[PDB]
Amino acid sequence: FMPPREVHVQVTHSMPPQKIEIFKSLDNWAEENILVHLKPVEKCWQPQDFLPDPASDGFDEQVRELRERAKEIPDDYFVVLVGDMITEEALPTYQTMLNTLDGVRDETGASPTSWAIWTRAWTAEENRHGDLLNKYLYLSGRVDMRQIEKTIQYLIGSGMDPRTENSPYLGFIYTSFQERATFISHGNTARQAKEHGDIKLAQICGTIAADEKRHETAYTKIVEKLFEIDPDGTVLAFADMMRKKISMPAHLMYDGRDDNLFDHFSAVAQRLGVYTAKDYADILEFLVGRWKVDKLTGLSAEGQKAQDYVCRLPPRIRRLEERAQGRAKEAPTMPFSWIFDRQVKL
Amino acid sequence: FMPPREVHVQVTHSMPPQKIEIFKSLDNWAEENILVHLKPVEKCWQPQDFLPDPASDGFDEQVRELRERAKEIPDDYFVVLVGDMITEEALPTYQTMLNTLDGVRDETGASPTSWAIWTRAWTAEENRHGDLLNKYLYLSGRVDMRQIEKTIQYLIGSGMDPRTENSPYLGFIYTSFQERATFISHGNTARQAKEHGDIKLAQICGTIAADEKRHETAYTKIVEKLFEIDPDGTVLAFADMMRKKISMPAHLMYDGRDDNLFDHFSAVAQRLGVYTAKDYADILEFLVGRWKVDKLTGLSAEGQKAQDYVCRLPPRIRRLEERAQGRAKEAPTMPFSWIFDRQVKL
Ligand SMILES: [Sr+2]
Ligand SMILES: [Sr+2]
Ligand SMILES: [Sr+2]
Ligand SMILES: [Sr+2]
Repeated sequence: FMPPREVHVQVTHSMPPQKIEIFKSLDNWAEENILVHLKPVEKCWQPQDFLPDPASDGFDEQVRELRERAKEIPDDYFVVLVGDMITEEALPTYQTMLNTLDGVRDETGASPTSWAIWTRAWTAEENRHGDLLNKYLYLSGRVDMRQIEKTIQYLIGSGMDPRTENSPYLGFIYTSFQERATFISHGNTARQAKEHGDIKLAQICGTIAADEKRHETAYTKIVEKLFEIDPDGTVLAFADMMRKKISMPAHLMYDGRDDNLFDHFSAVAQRLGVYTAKDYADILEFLVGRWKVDKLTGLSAEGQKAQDYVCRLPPRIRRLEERAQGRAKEAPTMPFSWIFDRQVKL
Repeated sequence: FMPPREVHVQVTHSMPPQKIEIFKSLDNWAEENILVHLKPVEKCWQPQDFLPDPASDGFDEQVRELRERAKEIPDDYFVVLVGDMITEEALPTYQTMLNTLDGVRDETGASPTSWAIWTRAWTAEENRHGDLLNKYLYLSGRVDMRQIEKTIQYLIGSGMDPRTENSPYLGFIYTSFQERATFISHGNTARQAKEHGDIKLAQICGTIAADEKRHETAYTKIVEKLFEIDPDGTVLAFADMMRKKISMPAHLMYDGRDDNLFDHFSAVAQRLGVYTAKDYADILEFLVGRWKVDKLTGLSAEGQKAQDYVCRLPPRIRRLEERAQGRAKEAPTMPFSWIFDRQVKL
């Protein structure tokens, strides 16, 4: 029952180690510039806001209306939706995954630093995506809660290696990308829920999309500041992430029945257009467009090489990973334990 | 709407910094001696095992029997139960809280080290206490899910400072105690559930108690090994935790209506005997008895002082915090937001 590890060696602390001060200093800055994309807790939605209300006479019809509506949502949609849920539910991983980042560490789990206060606060805002999506799935009864929960144990136990190497540079570039990635996914799970006739589910995806949107604003804004304080090394770390490929935080997914779980899940995301290869390019393309890496000047010989790599990459990815729709045309039908070994088109 | 921080200054890295090697070396040891108190995922229970089964014709009666049964459980019990659930739900915090501990860090979120593999794996086993206890509360409809969810946002956003100061010594002593603490709580929530006539809920606490039991076995076993490799400093760190008081991982609890949430919750835990001050002493007493700190010899002048402090402390706590039951006799009735501003005896 051997789960997956990743196939790359360990790389810890791959950043000039004095540079903990670039971030030490930016403490006040971050307070004024990131700690505002915080909605105060008292103004945030919570999951209860979208699920049947168990302390109302309405509870019964609400659960029943829920389940009826979910019958009209097809099995493939559910696979994708479950994928997302599990990713989201693996949250403790990502709080650790920001807390490995060197300059912007929490040091005591309650550190008064601006970075930490943001970390705790971001985590807190993300942790309710889990609750909501899970309670929703549990109620629909369209999916096998027990396998889904196991996959989660299997995921949290193995974490992920997104190859940030404790670098606040690399990290904040990664999240920037990954956060937009999830917003696009959740955006389409939403649209599509709507088109299948279940607005309440759309609204659930809709809202979650909308949180990530806010986080991507924050995260792009830390990387943007670093393109001013260190144009050389920030392109250098951005070119570094792109060679490495951005591997989504759930690549180690294991249900105990499938060695290509992630691969297979992703095939379905792709087929339904929830998160295609196409989309992948646009995220990089947006990021080059947004960070104005395009317009940077005075770079070292190694910096100039990194720029023209990153800039003319989206065109390339678009094509070679075009011909991976011409692989979703005549693709096999295959079971997923998450839906009781029923079978969706891969 | 200002939440609580803690009233003690920051103390990071308070352990002789070469000692990362004592733990680097103990890697093989830990593999043979801690990574066995791991139940392989495929053999673990998941939350679905204890809740109504939504993809079964049974679903409806099972939810209905659940809620009927929870009407027979009183409001005070639920406050305590909720306390626990929120504590458990704040999980991401504790993964971070082990990952600050110096010698035994995860360094990339997927570190092949034995300590890390145990950390991820412990985390994974604990994260289902959340799912389960939450789903159960949600279904009962006896409590206000939206406040409970907010408290959790308020908790995760502020973390905790249990005063371990990145010390694997201090940390592992702390968890050792705190893990026993939760086992005793969960134990009584269980017994009491049973006495109020709800076996299924008892079984839920029962199981969770049973996980913590295993974890305390593991954690006591790391501290016991340190009483062999460093008798001096491990008593010194144990006497250090006891002067500091062991402040449970939810002390910063905030619902947005109550500045003494934690105090007040705790009052109720106490009143029902779910986790008293009495209990507190027994955990220390058990720990002195189990670690044989009693029988240690050849300590420095500072070590000998630390021993006789820790040894004759349980007697003391027992008495002075005896007369805090004669404060639960004629105590006020007061509302909790978690139960719709209904009123339990504090
Ligand atoms: Sr959760
Ligand atoms: Sr099932
Ligand atoms: Sr029902
Ligand atoms: Sr409500």
